[PDB]
Amino acid sequence: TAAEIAALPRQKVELVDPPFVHAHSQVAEGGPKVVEFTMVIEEKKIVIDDAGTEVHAMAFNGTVPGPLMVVHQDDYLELTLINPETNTLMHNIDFHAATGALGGGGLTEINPGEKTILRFKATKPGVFVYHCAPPGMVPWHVVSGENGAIMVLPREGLHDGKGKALTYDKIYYVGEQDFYVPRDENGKYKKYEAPGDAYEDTVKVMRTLTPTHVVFNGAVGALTGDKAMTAAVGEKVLIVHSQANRDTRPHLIGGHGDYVWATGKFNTPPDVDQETWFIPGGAAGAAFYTFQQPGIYAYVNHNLIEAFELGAAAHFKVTGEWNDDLMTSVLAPSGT
Amino acid sequence: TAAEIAALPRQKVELVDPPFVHAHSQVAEGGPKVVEFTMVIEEKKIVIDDAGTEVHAMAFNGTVPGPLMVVHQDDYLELTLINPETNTLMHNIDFHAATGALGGGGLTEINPGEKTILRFKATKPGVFVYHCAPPGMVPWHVVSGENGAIMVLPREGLHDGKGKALTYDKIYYVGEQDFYVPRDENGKYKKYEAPGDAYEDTVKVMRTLTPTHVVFNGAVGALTGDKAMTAAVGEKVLIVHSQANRDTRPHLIGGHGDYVWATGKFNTPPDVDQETWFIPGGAAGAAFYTFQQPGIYAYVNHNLIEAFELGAAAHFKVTGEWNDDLMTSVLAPSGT
Amino acid sequence: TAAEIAALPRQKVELVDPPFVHAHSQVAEGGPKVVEFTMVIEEKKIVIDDAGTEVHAMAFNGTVPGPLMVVHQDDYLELTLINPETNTLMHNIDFHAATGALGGGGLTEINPGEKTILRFKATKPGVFVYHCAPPGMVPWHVVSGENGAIMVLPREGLHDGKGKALTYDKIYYVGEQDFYVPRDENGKYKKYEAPGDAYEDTVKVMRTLTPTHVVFNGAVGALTGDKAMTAAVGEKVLIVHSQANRDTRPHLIGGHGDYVWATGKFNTPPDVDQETWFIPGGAAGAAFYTFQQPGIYAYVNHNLIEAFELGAAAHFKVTGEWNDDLMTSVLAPSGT
Ligand SMILES: [Cu+2]
Ligand SMILES: [Cu+2]
Ligand SMILES: [Cu+2]
Ligand SMILES: [Cu+2]
Ligand SMILES: [Cu+2]
Ligand SMILES: [Cu+2]
Repeated sequence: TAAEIAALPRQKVELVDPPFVHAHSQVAEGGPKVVEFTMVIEEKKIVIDDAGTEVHAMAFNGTVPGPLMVVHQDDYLELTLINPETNTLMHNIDFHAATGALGGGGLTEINPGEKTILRFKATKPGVFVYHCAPPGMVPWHVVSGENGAIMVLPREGLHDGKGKALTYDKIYYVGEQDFYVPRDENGKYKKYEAPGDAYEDTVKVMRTLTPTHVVFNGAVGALTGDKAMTAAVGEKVLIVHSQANRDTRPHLIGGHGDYVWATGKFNTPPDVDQETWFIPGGAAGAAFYTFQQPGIYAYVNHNLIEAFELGAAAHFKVTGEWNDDLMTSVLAPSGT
Repeated sequence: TAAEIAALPRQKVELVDPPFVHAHSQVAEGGPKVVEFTMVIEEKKIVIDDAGTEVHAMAFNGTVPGPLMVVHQDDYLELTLINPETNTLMHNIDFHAATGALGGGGLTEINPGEKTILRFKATKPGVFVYHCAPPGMVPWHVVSGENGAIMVLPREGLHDGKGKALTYDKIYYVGEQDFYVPRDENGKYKKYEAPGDAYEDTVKVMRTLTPTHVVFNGAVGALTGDKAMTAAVGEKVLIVHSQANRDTRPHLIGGHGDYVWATGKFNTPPDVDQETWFIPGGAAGAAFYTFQQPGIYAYVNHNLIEAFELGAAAHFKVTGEWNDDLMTSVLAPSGT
Repeated sequence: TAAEIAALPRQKVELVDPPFVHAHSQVAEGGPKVVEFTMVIEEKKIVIDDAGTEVHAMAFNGTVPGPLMVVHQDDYLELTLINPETNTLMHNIDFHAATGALGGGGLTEINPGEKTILRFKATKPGVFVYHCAPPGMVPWHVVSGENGAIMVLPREGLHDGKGKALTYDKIYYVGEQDFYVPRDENGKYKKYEAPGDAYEDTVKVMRTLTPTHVVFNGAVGALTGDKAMTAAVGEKVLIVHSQANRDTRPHLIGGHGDYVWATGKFNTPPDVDQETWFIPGGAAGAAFYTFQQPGIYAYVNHNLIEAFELGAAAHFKVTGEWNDDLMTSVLAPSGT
């Protein structure tokens, strides 16, 4: 508890752009420590589709979603947040993992040219959303990309229902984002000089509750082809997914969610053998799967219109040998 | 079972406008009893926002949502429903807690000037939605405010997964309502003389499946500022939330749902350590939380556009001493 | 595992139009077998409402949803899929129950005039969605009716949380479908000659994410009146529900879901005493209920606007004697 006791081991961590996850250990290597992270909020224009649609994003570390921070239950997460003097807005941060002052948002308001340091004890294990929440403009900052997630691993690592340890070989972080880009009378998306010039039009669109794009990792096709996530037959993978503003229903086409903490909380036992899971807006979830077959797999939001029309689909390229017991073409497409 | 056996202890209860809950005991004080409630349906105009938008509501006891009725498993809930002769429509009631005749709706159709008495055994423990369901106009009455909820507490009170008793100090009831108010060619909401004059326009809006307002307790800001819910550090609070027509994803900004019966049923173990929970349209849920930090907390539907743009946000004013172990500002917003 | 070992008992099954389920046994009668099914995809015009709205459906065995296939855990499902030479499009199939090649979709692309045979081991118990998924046109084929579901029963039948066997007397399959029919400037739905002529307009509607109709069994009122599902007081019924593209929240008006596998997976314990359950788009779920009272019951998607305005409501006609202990009208609607 005491302020003198918090002078515990400190550990500076360097973050790695979504979606790889910075280095960490699944089983806590020692006792509680103060884990240090630094993030800069960047207001910048990004292209969200193959047709050149520009968006004035508000991005932690320049990415959409912001990076995944990983700590263990009972460690203290100390974050240094910086708001560049070139930015035009005040920003703060709300960790769903934190207890108090609006997720930390009440203690972190910084205008262009300032920085602040917030520390909180990660008391609850699970994956949680974090995002900017400026008074009067909460929705707008969040739907501009300003959100991400953190993982508070139990000190002894992950397990299933009856305490059986679940260790993953790889971990990926998929941040799903809903964008509301305005259009002109000609149906062509609009461009603006500064973020603020877009506020009014953007809000008229937000109110319809219908996004124009729904993307993984900031852009349509951001995680496909050359940027496809990878694994091999036999590897245990954990996929952390988050949606700060609206619902999503992840589905691994060709596979399943062997263990899924749909609510993202590790003290709540995982659902098993899932085909499609549900993550409500404002939450993060995690699914663990062991690959059985090689090939490409499509990871999508199972509202297939959002997946294939709006932009919410990613690829997994898996290597290994085919298993004919699991599945096999008895008669390939042939004339009748 | 027998009709002669139902002549058990009777208990008349007086209801208290949402969202306080009428007096009751968590642990059933004795044996089964017949609990008596009386409600009047009021057709009246209400203002749902700060810009003066009028709605012809259909409100149980004059409120939106209607009051919370609390009983214990196996008690009989006897309700006297009255439809004032000044009303213009027939109304009935459908308790999701009841078994038979369409939730009781088939046995309770009353035109202006009538009353009826329905009794049912509360066989299943949990929170359940109730609402008017007149044949041919079900959606319309429900989205006009005519819904509320009841709680069927286990005879021995609430508990967590391993039978550990969970006793709350306070209980609040948040009814979330989606309104579909029509607009004229000028984008200005429309006013009508009688509820029926609005039916046609209202339906054209309902079909878009997009509400114009989503409010807690009948109006934008109904539960903020002076009307903020209260608690103190250390108090155990139960928040019952209900949505009779559409989905919501509650989130206590700055806190969590320590135990959440997302499905609202007490025989289904609660999820623990939740950041954001999901309640499907047509259901009620409950979250139990012990306050750890003082300050204001925002209770919202985590689709932040519905929260901050459409009207779905409430406040919690908590008193007590700040805990710097949980969270602390190491460096307040300062120049860089 | 071995190819020689797969020469096990074969069993040809004849499918029965939704929603009756082909004959089967709840407890696996022997050892693993190769269960054989045959389906033909039919491109045909269907009327989805009482106002004569035509849709160019893509239907397995001529129905919307396609039939329910039932097998046991570890059996092999061998499906012969045929694409009539009169059809105009290529079609394939994606079983959420299968592991590999995109649910089998990568191994089953067939143009008009072809057939193929795919086999997969049903390793995971639960209800799963299946649907066509042609590259470049996935959403469009699915929202045209091309989806259905299968059930992989545990070898020893269904049970609740503590292994207590749950045997059903009847089983019904409700497939919920969201349709996006285009309209002309006059608000009147449009008709087309061939499916392809509709593609462009249909997509403009899909992007709004708002269906024009949401129906059970292919049409508004498809399962009402003369086509009402039936049961009697005392019968245990299992209702399998599926939604391949969007969310639904089933509710049995007048009853409950005694045991509900909302996620549709049998190794994930069921939630009990449900009023309204949630099934995410891209998944199938199942609810078990024992009827207690006679009368009509409405089975609906609890977003009452989709239920009563868009078309998502079915009937259950139950016979037996009324139980006055559960519910009783103490004072019928009378003057005040
Ligand atoms: Cu911001
Ligand atoms: Cu939040
Ligand atoms: Cu009414
Ligand atoms: Cu209802
Ligand atoms: Cu097809
Ligand atoms: Cu699928």
